[PDB]
Order: sequence, then structure tokens, then C-alpha cells
Amino acid sequence: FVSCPGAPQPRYQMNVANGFRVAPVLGGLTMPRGITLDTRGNLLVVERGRGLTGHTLDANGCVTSSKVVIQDTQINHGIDVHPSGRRIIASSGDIAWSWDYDPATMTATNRRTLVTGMNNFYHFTRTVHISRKYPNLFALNVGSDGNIDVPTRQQNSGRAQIRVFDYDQLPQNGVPFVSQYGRVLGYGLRNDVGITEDRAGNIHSIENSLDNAYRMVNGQRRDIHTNNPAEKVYNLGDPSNPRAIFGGYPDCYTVWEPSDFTDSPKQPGDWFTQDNSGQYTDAWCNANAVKPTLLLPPHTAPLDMKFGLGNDTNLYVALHGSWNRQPPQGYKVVVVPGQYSASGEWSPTAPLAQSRTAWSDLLTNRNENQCSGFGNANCFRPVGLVWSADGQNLYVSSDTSGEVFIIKR
Ligand SMILES: O=C(O)c1cc(C(=O)O)c2c(n1)C(=O)C(=O)c1cc(C(=O)O)[nH]c1-2
Ligand SMILES: [Ca+2]
Repeated sequence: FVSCPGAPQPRYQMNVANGFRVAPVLGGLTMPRGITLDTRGNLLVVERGRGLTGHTLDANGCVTSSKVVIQDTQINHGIDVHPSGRRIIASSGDIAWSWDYDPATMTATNRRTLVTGMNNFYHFTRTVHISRKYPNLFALNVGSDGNIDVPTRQQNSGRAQIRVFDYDQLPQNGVPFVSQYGRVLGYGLRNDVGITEDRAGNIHSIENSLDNAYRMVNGQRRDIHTNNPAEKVYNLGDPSNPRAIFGGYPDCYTVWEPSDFTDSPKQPGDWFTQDNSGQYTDAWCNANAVKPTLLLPPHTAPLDMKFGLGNDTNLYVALHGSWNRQPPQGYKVVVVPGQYSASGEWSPTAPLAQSRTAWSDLLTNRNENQCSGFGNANCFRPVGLVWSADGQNLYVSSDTSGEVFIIKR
């Protein structure tokens, strides 16, 4: 395999790990965000500002034709296909809807309003994940309204949190996100755009953390943003038994670089607060917040993740790349090694405190540190991931470059 028939050349230099090949399958798309595959293996793409587009595939996984499945200017990221293959769910910043779906023709009909009132202008993606273990259940993310959204201390803020809804219980015209139907799976989660599940049905989420981090040291503001805080994954567990896991936000953040913490020694994965005073101190975080399972580098901006299939026991993560770091970093797909229990529960191989070095590059730009976005510096910016059912092809969207790629074993 070298390339897909009729597909455009990649816009940018793309390097891949040993044993893989990469090629574009789609170009010139309008802000392609979330992607998935239906039950007949067709590719579905949210083209933010256009709608859901549907793409038939050949035996190599190349795209042969495209059509508009949902003509809608408001759906802006989230998309999933029910395990039955006969329903899809997609969202704007404000509302999640379902449609009846027929994979034979990639046709969406009979729109139904599910969940309402979610809009904010700061973090406006509403990631959708339908539980594969419990197919009547679906999760929705609502990120914070602001870098440090203090009201998110309360669950009933309806922000920086993921709720699980039972489709079969929803009134016909839908429900507010903050309602008894939206059961809090995790809160204190700044912006958890990437959501997936392991083979046991546990929900794992991945977080975009704090911008412009500082640490108060003897009353002076130390700028620690270059290498703090960590991006991170949470294991939110069984979505049929939601328990409102507290992830720490808006007060507690996760150490990436310990050398930024001179007042008292820290390890990667430890909690810190910006001020370390009043009620919400470092010690308070230790006693009250649930730790993530693994770390990824500051500002890398994970937007999706997917587990490998079959005998591939890795987690794959799309890192959109930073704006709040000099030099920039991310702009890649990475691999995190792990293992499964007998029941299919995934865990990373590295202990949390050793996880800074545990990931590795799968798909990269020429040099992530060269990706400023001014002049000729431009890079592909991974957003969405999906594996083919045979585990041989991994699709990757890049919103700002208008591309979808296939990574082939
Ligand atoms: O720290 C950063 O440099 C940085 C970069 C990006 C990015 O440009 O994608 C995001 C974030 N942070 C972030 O915190 C966040 O919630 C976020 C959401 C998105 C998105 O594309 O949906 N990008 C980013
Ligand atoms: Ca950030």
C-alpha cells in the first residue's frame, strides 16, 4: 500500500512509526472533527459548519464516495453510532439529538431532541459516547465556561463534567443536561473532549488542562505554564453505576514537571493548587480529588482516544497541539502501553508517577516545535480517531487542515 486512488497529496510532511503506513483518504473538508465507523464499516465525519458526511470505503479502507448525511451548520464535534447500527447521536454546543439511521444508504431521518441547554462560548464541544456494554446509555461532556470556572465546584453547575443518560427513559422532547436524567459520572473535569470505553465497559476520559498556570511562592507569582500542568486520563468506571468521581478542577491540577515546585518536593501525578492557601490547598486535593491514571505532556491538547483491538493492548491518543506553549508541542498521534484484566479492564503499564516517558509517537509532523500556525509553519492537527473492526486501519481527522488520514498496519 502506498496511497488511495484519487486522494489528494498530504498537505504537510507526515512521519509514521516503524511498521505502519499513512495516507490521506479525504481532503478539502470543512473542519472535520469527530469521526466514527458505522456497522457496515462506512466512515462518518462531523464537518463543523457543514454537517455529518458519509463515506463509502474500499477493501483497503480508502474512500470511494462521499455524501451529506445530515445537512446542519450547528453540529460541531460529537458523533456516535448505536451498537444496533440503526441510530446515531450528534451534538451542537447546546443540544444532543438522535436520528434513525440506515447504513445501507447512510441516511439519517426522524431527528429527536435528547439533551438541551448545554451551550457556553468557551468550551463548546459536546462529545457523545454511546455505551457499548450498556447500549441504552450515553455519555455527554460539557467543558468549563472559562479557563478557571469557579462555579464548577458544584455538580449542579452543569459544566466541567460528564453525565450519563438513559435513552429509553427520556421524554420525547428531551431533557436539560442538569436534570435527574443526567447522572454525573465525573465532575471537576475541565474539558474532557476524548471519551472511550474499555472491554469491561469502563468509561475512560482524557482532559485538556489549565492554561497559563502559575504557582504562588512566598507571595510571588511563578509562571509555570511551559511545562505544567499535565494532560491526563481518568478511569470513570461503570456508567451504569455513576458515582460522580471528582477530578479536581477548578482547584486541583496535576504535576507534570516537578522542578517547578521548589517550596516542597513533588512527583509527576501529584496534586498542586496555584495559591496553596485557604480551604483548597495541595493537602486538600490529596484528601478529596481522584487521581488520573496516566499523564501526557502539557498543552498537547488531546481530543480523542481509542483502544487498540484484539492483541493490541495500547491506547491511542490524538494530540491537537498547543497554543499556550513556546515552543509548541503535540500535533501528533501517540501510543500508551497497557494491559487488560481477565474481565477486560484496561490499565496503563507505567505507574502514574513514571508515565511522563511511557507514551511514544505514532504519527507526527516534521517537528512539533515548528508548528506556530503563522506563515509557512503549518501542521496537521489531530482531532478524531477510529479503528476499523479488523484492527488494521486507524483513521485520523485533522480539522484545521481539512483532512482525514488512514494509518495502516
Ligand atoms: O493548552 C493549550 O495550548 C491548548 C490548546 C488547545 C488547542 O489549540 O487545541 C486546546 C486547549 N489548550 C484546551 O485547554 C482545550 O480545552 C481545548 C479544546 C480544544 C478543541 O479543539 O476542542 N482545543 C483545546
Ligand atoms: Ca490547555
